[PDB]
Amino acid sequence: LRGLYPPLAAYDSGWLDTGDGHRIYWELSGNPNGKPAVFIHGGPGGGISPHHRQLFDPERYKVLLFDQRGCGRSRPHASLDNNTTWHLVADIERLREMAGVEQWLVFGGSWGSTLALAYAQTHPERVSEMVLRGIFTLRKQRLHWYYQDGASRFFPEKWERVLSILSDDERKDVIAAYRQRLTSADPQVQLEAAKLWSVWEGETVTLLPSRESASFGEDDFALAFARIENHYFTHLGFLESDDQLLRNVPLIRHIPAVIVHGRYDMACQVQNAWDLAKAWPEAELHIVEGAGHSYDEPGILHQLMIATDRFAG
Ligand SMILES: CC(C)(C)c1nnc(C(=O)[C@@H]2CCCN2)o1
Repeated sequence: LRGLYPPLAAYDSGWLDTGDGHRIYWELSGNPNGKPAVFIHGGPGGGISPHHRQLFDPERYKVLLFDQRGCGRSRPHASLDNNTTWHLVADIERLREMAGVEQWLVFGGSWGSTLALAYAQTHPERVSEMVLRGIFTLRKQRLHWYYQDGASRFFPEKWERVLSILSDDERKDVIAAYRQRLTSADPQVQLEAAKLWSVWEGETVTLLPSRESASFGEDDFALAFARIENHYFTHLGFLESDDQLLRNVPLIRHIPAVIVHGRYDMACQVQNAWDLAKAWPEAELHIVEGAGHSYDEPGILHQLMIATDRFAG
């Protein structure tokens, strides 16, 4: 099984002012003359990791990685002002012009696959190839599955913790209930709910229990993670219709793509990947047996490495 390339530092980085109150952190890794690619992290509000650099051949790729508005090293931290899907799409174009890229490979998993699709369908001309993982298209059925009733049935003991702070009425609409707390004037109220929300996800993204999950409970990370995620879900991803990302697939069918999805992905059902593949025959679908959601699930990582390697010749 293929693994990550060796660790390496970015060769350049900085903050880009968007003009509307945001300074987004970005970095360039790999070969300044290599094949251009952009990495889109998940969440939303998840942030990039130095390990995301090791997903592309150091000798053949010129990788641009960045923290989306309000998370990671992008300022202001945990900000929900001017933080929507369409602003992020604009941010990607801004970063592309900065790095002087005319066209690049879009690598995105989870919410990153959601933004990757939104971006690609808005600027088809700027996308050379796509590598998608753990497909998430933001349909009501998807949000209901992970945050109302669905995954809850596979992790009943964990789901009870999420509901522990809600009254009987609030439990009717968990997303809405958490929205109130996450937007409370009381920082303590925000943090208590941010932690519960983030740990739920942290403990359900891998087939087997991981020690990595504990980091989802870290105060600063959790605060921005939960606030931003809940904000996007409260607004239905700022899409004009439930299946926007699926009905606009015709706009990108000519683009070479690889879809990798874990069979037992509990955050995003494999049905999403199947639905996408059905509308996108050209794409190559890889359903990884025995794997969960996370990009570093052995079998999922293996397919990701092979995909980027092949697209780089
Ligand atoms: C693996 C990665 C860090 C990209 C990740 N983990 N979870 C996500 C998400 O985008 C999930 C999907 C529903 C809500 N948050 O993305």
